[PDB]
Amino acid sequence: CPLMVKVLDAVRGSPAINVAVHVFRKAADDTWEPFASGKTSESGELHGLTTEEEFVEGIYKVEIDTKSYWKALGISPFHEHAEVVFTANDSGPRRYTIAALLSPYSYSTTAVVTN
Amino acid sequence: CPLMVKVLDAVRGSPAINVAVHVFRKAADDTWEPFASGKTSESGELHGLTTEEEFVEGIYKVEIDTKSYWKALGISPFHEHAEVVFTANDSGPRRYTIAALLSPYSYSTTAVVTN
Amino acid sequence: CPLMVKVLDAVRGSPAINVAVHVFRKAADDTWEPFASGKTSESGELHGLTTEEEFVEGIYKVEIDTKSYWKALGISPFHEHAEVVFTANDSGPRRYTIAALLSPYSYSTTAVVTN
Amino acid sequence: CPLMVKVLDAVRGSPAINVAVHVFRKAADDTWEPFASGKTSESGELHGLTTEEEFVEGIYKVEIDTKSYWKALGISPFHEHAEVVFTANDSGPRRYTIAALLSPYSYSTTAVVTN
Ligand SMILES: O=C(O)c1cc(-c2ccc(F)cc2F)ccc1O
Ligand SMILES: O=C(O)c1cc(-c2ccc(F)cc2F)ccc1O
Ligand SMILES: [Ca+2]
Ligand SMILES: [Ca+2]
Ligand SMILES: [Ca+2]
Ligand SMILES: [Ca+2]
Repeated sequence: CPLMVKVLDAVRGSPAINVAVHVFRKAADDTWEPFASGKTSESGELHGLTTEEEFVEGIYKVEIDTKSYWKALGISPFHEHAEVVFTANDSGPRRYTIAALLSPYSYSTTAVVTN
Repeated sequence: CPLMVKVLDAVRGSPAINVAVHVFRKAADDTWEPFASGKTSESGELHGLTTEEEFVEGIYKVEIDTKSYWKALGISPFHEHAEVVFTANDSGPRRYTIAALLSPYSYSTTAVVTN
Repeated sequence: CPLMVKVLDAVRGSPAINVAVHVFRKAADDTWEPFASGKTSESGELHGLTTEEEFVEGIYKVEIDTKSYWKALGISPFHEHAEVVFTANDSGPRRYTIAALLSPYSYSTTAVVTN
Repeated sequence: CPLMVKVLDAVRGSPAINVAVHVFRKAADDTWEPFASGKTSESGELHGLTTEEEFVEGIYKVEIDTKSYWKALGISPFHEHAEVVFTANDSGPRRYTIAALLSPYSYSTTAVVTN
């Protein structure tokens, strides 16, 4: 699968499980159309978001519902969500992993692009 | 100064200078109203975005134009921008520092909220 | 395997491959004795460092040779290495993943502890 | 002030106050000589560690006592400390800011080097 998401919890030192993730693609009219979504597994990973045929070049937005994650744990969060926006460009075979590390008042995200 | 933004460059180990920052506020009709904008200084800091009177309760979006930053350095970056979304002043006025650390394929953001 | 290391490159958006990793355990005389070592694979992962029988409770040090990594890429690094020091404590079945995200002037590390 | 340290708490979104910081310098006999130490202030900043005259070229180690910080907050953290090791002033005197962002199972560190 060409697009995978991984979410970690920096407070409990664990995968962030059951985190809702929504993927949008930028449309011609510059609005965000829903493209794919899911929830992270017990490993904190979300697989099977899309397929190679559907994942074309374009501008994508990945919204991670961090606020619901923290509220389910009884921990007070700062952000409404974590939003990752990027251009996917074919430059040879590419697989994208979007990884996020979450704290109540901070998040880090990084992209791992492999052949 | 109720809202301040600080941006660092993890590649060169320096302040990220002249980074454009745009602040939006969610309006009654659920759209993003432009609220304030500016550029980081030579210290990587952006002061004077707003005032105590203007910075009311609401949902705010801080969009840091990381892509233009890297491209001005001749680097093709992964993200379009770094976007921080949060509810402000829900329990009275606070002072918010939004700090961002930038790499071409990664960023971290953190919030410092003081009374 | 009870202890795994994963290293990512925030500049190129990729696994950090062929990164030397050394594990030390704190000895009775408070000196660091060599315990295990290896190099990250093409996925940026180092498996097979130790076994369940050998990985007892104690204070461990994980040294990641970030400086050699950056020098092999022709990129100017700040740190001599990335060093992660922690106490491993049996509290039920535990597997430890030490993950590191590298930039020339910054690194992040996090621990993922799972059952 | 050639060497400054700043520490933030990613859980509470605040400066990490009263964090002990110890600086060592690698000696001729390849041991770590104690060089300077202090505690972060109410702003999370530690100033006045050393002087321009005392901060000569060398390999330095900044050990941030994160464990005592979390334990004073009643939290059992993963790391013993956060340790930053770097060669300083190799091409003349520089000003170094060592910034650290803390979570119970994670930390990030970054260096800001200015002339
Ligand atoms: O920016 C982040 O979200 C991040 C992600 C990782 C990470 C990435 C991929 C993976 F398979 C495991 C990880 F811990 C490791 C460190 C890190 O800061
Ligand atoms: O998440 C981030 O954006 C981040 C921020 C800092 C940091 C905090 C305070 C400061 F004055 C400068 C900084 F880089 C240090 C590390 C880091 O990952
Ligand atoms: Ca193209
Ligand atoms: Ca209110
Ligand atoms: Ca025990
Ligand atoms: Ca010299």
